[PDB]
Amino acid sequence: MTLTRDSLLTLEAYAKVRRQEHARVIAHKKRRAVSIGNHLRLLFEDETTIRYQIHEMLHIEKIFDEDGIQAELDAYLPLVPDGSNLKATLQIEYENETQRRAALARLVGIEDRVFLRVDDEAPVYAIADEDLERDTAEKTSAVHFLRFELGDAMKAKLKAGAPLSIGCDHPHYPIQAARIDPDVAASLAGDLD
Amino acid sequence: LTRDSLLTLEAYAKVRRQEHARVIAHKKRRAVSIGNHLRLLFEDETTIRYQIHEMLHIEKIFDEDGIQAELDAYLPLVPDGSNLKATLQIEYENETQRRAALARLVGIEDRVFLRVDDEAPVYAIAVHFLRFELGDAMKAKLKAGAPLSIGCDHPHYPIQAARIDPDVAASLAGDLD
Ligand SMILES: [Cl-]
Repeated sequence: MTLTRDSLLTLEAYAKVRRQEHARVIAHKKRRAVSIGNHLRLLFEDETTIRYQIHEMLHIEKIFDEDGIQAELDAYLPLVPDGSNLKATLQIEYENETQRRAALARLVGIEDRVFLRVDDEAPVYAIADEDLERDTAEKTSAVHFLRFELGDAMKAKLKAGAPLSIGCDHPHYPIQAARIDPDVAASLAGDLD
Repeated sequence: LTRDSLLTLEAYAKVRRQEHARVIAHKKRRAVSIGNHLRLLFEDETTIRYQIHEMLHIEKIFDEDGIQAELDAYLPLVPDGSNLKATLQIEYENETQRRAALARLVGIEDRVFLRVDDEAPVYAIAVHFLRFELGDAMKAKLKAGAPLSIGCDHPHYPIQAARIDPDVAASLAGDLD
């Protein structure tokens, strides 16, 4: 997939199905979500997850003009897998403002230290926040957009059902590479061409 | 806000619950919204002292260099006598939408302006914060209770100047020497 303005429901048509969509997409995300320790969450993004977010943004902001719709499509384009990469939203979650505030400082650069490993191939580190200019990218955020680029040997093994593991080697958030749910890895394999 | 004025970890820990309550109350006279997605907090010695103590507490910092570092980090946010200083937050219904908005909002800080009565607007100058430098005429009018308005003329976030609640404006005037 890519998505275009014609891929989207109007505000009226979405509002009619919104509650049903919240449930449909929650169910879908069971095949797309991974936790990394107690405070990091990754959602691997696909047509379903991205279309929903766009619908949600348009609904809440009440956006129905053509340039405004297009601007949300273009804002969410970073999440679209392209054939050779998995895309994920990383969220850092802490119980309170002071805790979160302290964590975000301590965890600076964590979005660059999350890695995947398909079977025994070389690990692949996320490339984060390429949609943000250098200065914006340097400001911390509880939310990052990640890209994991996979080569041919990794694509073959993943589609063949090999184990997929995720880790982090940030000094303040060391997570030993651990196998992802095979049902989730199977869903991810389908994103790749 | 001096070095000798900070509380030890032990002393702050004793007052922390009460201080939270007191600062939440205080921030009600300091916070201003610009449209639906921008939230400013006008900083003063009360909000900045609270922030320092919170970070010393949470990270358990009791070494001199570390304590002095936290102070150095926040001391720039304390108004200097002829100025107002605010921290800006961008806020959406959830955090993923906020992140999806950030690229469009680049440069928003430079486009936030205040206007004291019918004086010229003052644009913010870009721990990040917004610094609004007031001229003597503006300082006097504000102190004397004139209207204070705030807006934004960023191309992705055009918000017409709106008057700030008079109780908040009164608090801000007290920052001025
Ligand atoms: Cl002050």
